[PDB]
Amino acid sequence: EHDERTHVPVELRAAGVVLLNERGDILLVQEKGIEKAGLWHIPSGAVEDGENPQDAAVREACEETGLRVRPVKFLGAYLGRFPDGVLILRHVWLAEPEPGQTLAPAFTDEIAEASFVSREDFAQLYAAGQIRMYQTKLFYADALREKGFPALPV
Amino acid sequence: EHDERTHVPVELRAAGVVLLNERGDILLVQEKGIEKAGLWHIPSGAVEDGENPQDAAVREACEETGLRVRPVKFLGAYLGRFPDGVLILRHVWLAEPEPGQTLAPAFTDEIAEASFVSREDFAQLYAAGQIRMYQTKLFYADALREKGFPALPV
Repeated sequence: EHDERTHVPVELRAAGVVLLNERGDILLVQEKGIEKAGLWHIPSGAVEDGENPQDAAVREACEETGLRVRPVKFLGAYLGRFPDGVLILRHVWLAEPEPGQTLAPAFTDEIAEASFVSREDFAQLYAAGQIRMYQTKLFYADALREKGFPALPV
Repeated sequence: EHDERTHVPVELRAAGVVLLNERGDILLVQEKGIEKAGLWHIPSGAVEDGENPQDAAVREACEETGLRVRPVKFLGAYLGRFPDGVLILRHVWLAEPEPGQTLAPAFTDEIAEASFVSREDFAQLYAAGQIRMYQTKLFYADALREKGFPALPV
């Protein structure tokens, strides 16, 4: 790695989880509106400057869904750029919920609700253009493979 | 996250580890030349397209140092750009070696050797400009804090 390269500053970092239950259903969060319903995405939030992204993913998951989760394995990170040029690096971990918990979403001006969705219904949501970031499907597929669950309908 | 942003393709991904032993010494790999000795960096290597970065970090660590390591916690990822415009995302995990192992570096045209360096000597190497990527110091400091070890000399 002695080949020279310049630094590309990333101003924002987000961290979230692909949380699967025992049946392979995925936990998703729904936006509050856009007659159209809000789109769905994984539990995720901003990583404070200097804080560990993995810890942030766990914190954000709890804040949005009310569930305490355990990070199991890092799945990946991808880069986006806002119109003003700001870069955001999104991090995703495969996670599992701690036992004996009840889903209790934090309803805000940004979150309408959160819930577990089956593989089959997720496929319908995706085909219907209801998954905000298509990367959710890519990471869900990764998670299913890791946990040994059946692949998404196809 | 309903705010629109474009995708910024990252062509290359690398994964490595900040591997600390029981004393808080860090495992570093030395380049083969540049009368000047090669610089030092963490065990790290290319993530194959499609393969899990965390698994790659573990694989690369073993390939370069001969040590089987266990990923403990994700520390962070940062972005670089080669002169031709290619982006590379480097991933770093805090790792621990499996018990009862002997350091046996893989000597190649790129690696002269690998070894454990103490906090105090690392500080000297850094001040001397012998650490290829300054991010190594940032992540080493992160690792020391995580493991409850004393901070680097200062």
